[PDB]
Amino acid sequence: GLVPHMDAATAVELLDAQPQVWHHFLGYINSMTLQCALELDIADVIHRHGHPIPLNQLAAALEIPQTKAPFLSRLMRMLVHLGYFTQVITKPEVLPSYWLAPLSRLLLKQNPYNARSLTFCSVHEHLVDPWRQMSAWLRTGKGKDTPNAFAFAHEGKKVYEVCSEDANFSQLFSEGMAGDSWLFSRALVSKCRDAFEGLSSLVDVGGGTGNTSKVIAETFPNIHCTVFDLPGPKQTHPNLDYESGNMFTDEIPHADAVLFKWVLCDWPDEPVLKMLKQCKKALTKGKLMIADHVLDHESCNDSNSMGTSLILDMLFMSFLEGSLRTEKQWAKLFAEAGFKDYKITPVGGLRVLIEVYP
Amino acid sequence: MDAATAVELLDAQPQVWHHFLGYINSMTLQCALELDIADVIHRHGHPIPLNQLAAALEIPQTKAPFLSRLMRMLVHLGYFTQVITKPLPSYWLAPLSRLLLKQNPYNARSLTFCSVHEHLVDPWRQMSAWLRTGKEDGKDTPNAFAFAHEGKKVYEVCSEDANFSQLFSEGMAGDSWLFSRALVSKCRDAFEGLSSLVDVGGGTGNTSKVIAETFPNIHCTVFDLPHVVSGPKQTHPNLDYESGNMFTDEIPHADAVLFKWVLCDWPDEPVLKMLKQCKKALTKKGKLMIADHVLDHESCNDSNSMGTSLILDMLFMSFLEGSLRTEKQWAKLFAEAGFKDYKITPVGGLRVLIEVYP
Repeated sequence: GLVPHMDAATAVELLDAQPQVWHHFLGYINSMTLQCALELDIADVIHRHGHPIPLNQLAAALEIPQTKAPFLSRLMRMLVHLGYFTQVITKPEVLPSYWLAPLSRLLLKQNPYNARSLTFCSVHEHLVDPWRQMSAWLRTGKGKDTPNAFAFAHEGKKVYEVCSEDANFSQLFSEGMAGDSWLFSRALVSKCRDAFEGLSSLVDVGGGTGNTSKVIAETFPNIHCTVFDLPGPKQTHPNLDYESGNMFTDEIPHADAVLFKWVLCDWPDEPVLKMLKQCKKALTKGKLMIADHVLDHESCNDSNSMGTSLILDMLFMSFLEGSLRTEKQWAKLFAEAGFKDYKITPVGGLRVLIEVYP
Repeated sequence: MDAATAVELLDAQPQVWHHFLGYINSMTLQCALELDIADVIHRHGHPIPLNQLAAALEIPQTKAPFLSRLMRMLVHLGYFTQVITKPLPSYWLAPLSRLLLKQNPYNARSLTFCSVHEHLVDPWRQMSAWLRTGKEDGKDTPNAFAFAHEGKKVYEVCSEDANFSQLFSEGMAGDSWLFSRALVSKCRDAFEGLSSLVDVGGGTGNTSKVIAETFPNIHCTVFDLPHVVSGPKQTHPNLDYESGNMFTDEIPHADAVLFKWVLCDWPDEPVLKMLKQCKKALTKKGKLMIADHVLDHESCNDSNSMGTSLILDMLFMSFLEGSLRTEKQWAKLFAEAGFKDYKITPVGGLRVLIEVYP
């Protein structure tokens, strides 16, 4: 096309704003550099070394040729900035030596709460690729429509059907959820001890391999926990058992409390409401325990926290059928379901406990 | 693990989630551009209700709730505002959106599109493999991009894809429009006494046009590839274009040789060879002017700026053959090329002017 006033001050201001936009559109660079660090097992190799490891020895351990060591050095500098590792220079005039920073605890294979599997599935082609059809999906009205962009880009298949076809992919989700449950459950029983006092039974809906219920049963020895979920080895405890079922179409086991941990956020209001109504009928009195996001809660309303919450809302919009609800949205569902009262107790990790009374 | 430790780790987890979900920022911004949200709101001329916005975007009313959530994300990112009308959201523009508007010659649309293009994203899935590739077996390539493109560098891929190539060209031109205006203001003294300047890699002349107009004694010559300078470009009686390859062809003679955001694309060996040629030419005394990143300069030292610089360093590692050099790295090149002095003056947009004297 043919070649198309502004004072210097305006130009400089705009020039200085530009890197903010660059930072946004290059967001995937963070995803991919972290994924590399995991593929290369960097944190585990550094940890194994037992003390700071010089660049040349790190490259050798990672099977990176010395000719590529300068590129590894730059990758490490990025990862240091992200907060995973540290670097120092112990040789005078450059050879850096690398060690672990506290955030790397979440990367280590040896830790049952590591975020490796969740990272691999979150940056997987299956989850990233549908975004290239998001605008087209948003513009599709009611024959070629699908519940979400993911299905739009997967010949109409929801994530659950794709998981049934891709065992490796499926395994990443399962492992990622289990890892989060390991950590979240331990915070939950500490932060919300009062919510478990007086209970003799609890049903953990969508409880999978039982990481959440295991910790509940260990912490509160008088609570009989039942994991209720659809058909690796499950956690064992004398007060922990398992029942199979579909939470949407099958009757939920009876208990003093019904727990939904990071489950209701996956689904839209219509099936959630129907399910809550079933719970209300059943619990009449026990209570509903929802361990999930309250988007606008005071405990997670700082700018960084909100940023990550909204990123999750976008993620969920793309490949699930849910969202992060505000308190107002939660309260409306509870009222329409026939519940009378609720109480919110902060836990952490952008999430809270909601106790709901019928 | 005690409860305090579990809570601490749980509260650190969202930082990791935010890293691996970085691509969500890239994809939501790309959606905003594909849908032309900024331009549509701008044309509306005042804040626009959600339903009217959906219609203007050709999004069916049934999908308005999803648009609302996308807008909430984009408001958080800083592109739009939600204007409160009652104690149906209405949306307006925020200052950052100036960089998204098609009518602005400095908009970042083309740079966004090419940066998040599959050509640039996909090679990251082979970055670990490329880092582990040695020279021996003969499968090696200069970067991950070529590794993932059957050995082709970005320039060859551009030569094969005109639409893709145009994105890069437009992207660079947009930045030059803003950067040049800052440059001639913040570094006015650097242009004193010059009668000629060669703008090496000066593309369609946005930088040289501003120099030529601001400093009437300076005859400006843009030196770039033949195909780059055969089409529409900035014109001025004291501006002309010469074609050639800066590595293999003699750079035109001038009082100053300017490299604006060019040297960062290339590694030390060819850059040094070229700088030596410049030192010889400039003492046949002229000066070298490098408008580029000094990674550790105070003007880009803050955490946000450093984060963006390091992300650019990764981007450049993946699809170019360059890097963002520290002052130490620049000074070493200048010394080896035979230069005797330098001066660094900040400009903006993460970049500075380095004047280098023989």
